[PDB]
Amino acid sequence: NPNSTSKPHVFLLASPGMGHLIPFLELSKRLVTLNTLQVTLFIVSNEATKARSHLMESSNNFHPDLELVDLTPANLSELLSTDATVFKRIFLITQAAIKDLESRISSMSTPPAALIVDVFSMDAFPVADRFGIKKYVFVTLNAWFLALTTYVRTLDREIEGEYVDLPEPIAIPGCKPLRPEDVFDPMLSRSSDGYRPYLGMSERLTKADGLLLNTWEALEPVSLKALRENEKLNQIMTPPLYPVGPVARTTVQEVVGNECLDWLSKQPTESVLYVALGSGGIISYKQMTELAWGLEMSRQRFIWVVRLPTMEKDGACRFFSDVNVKGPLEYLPEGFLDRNKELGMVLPNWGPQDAILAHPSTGGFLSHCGWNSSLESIVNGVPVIAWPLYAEQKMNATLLTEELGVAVRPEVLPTKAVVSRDEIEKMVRRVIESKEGKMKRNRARSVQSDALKAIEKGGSSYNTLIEVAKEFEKNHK
Ligand SMILES: O=c1ccn([C@@H]2O[C@H](COP(=O)(O)OP(=O)(O)O)[C@@H](O)[C@H]2O)c(=O)[nH]1
Repeated sequence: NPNSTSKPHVFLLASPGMGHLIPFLELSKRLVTLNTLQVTLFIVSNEATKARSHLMESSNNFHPDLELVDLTPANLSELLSTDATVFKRIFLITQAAIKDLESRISSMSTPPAALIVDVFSMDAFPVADRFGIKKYVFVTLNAWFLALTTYVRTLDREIEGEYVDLPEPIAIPGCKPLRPEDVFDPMLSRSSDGYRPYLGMSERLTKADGLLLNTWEALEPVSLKALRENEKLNQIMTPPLYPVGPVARTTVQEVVGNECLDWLSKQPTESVLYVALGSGGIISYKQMTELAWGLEMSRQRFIWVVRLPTMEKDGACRFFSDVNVKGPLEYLPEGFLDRNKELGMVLPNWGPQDAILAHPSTGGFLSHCGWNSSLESIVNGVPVIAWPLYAEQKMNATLLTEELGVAVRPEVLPTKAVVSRDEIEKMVRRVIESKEGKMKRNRARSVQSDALKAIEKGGSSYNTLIEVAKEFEKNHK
């Protein structure tokens, strides 16, 4: 109908990584379901995978007014080959897409009403500025991370020497102090190639017209209050703050024909441990051997997502790929798959995590505590074995364990020492079979209740998302 009113158009931009794409897909669907917004999500990826194709295909059929556009640049072998951390390469790949984004915006009769980018994608800000587009960052991390990020440029001036050498916890104004061993990966060495980019991220976030945050009032009342009211922090991070979390898959729709899920439905309630170290997590061959034996020795049911072990060229994580279909199985102990066929299912590379964590037969989650995975454990009330590896996962693991009370963790960080099969067996038993595990599942359940309330009608995050969506609507005004 050419005489019908057109909805205002919101653009989103997600950088490489399942942990950026998945929450951006969920936010995009939440926005479009308000029935007042045209939504286009531009996706930048590191490579083609079956997992990404299925995610994209599902989403591009969700709603008429929701569109997905693949902006992955066509000549990535050079950028992926850069001798740099995955963290830094995410920036480099995203930068290689900005010109194409600007091309898309220029061809439009009317510019988008808003642009929402992730923390790796703020090189799109000049594009927004040229077209008069309000720019928002969807910070897909938690408030504690946002506080640290707000204040890290001050920390850079005030602390001499390495953060990891400091004697006591790092004060963050108004907030829980940060243990030196828990600092965000780029802070682990001030000579790392991600440390300066992180300082730049800190500065550029202050230039946003608004910040959407994947947390909720009931989860992080102290950190949100510090961000909002502590002069040391609200003097720096001036943009308006919108907690809209949990932005996470909270409806899983029935799957026909999935071998994993069909098997899971045959297991007893709360009996299966899901084991998956995100999309990017990798472990050494030696650690993989201990984990395999730990799971076998526990005699608990499990679903274990495995990848190729760490190689010489690997850093702290690995760009997600699914072309090594069978290779990861080659690094299990001889006969493992057949020896554990009654209780254990091993999946190379990718599993249906949303459906598994929502399944009533799942009893626990051995997680690397990436923030999306953490949220998926919370929205489903699943207790956690915390196994942080990279990014801000050590902070997340501490949040889950010390503040929420929903997690068990090894004595020593897995990045500092191999976790033995004996400790693993003990952790798995504690979470799945023991009375302590029932207590942490009940705690998780309690946390879940307030998380779901936040995004249901009338919840704090639901209303905050409405408020944000009205700013986009007024931008059109
Ligand atoms: O086998 C897997 C591994 C990961 N995921 C999903 O990929 C995302 C990983 O994001 P996260 O923030 O936990 O960590 P990342 O791997 O990006 O560091 C989550 O939404 C996972 O549910 C999945 O579906 N299947």
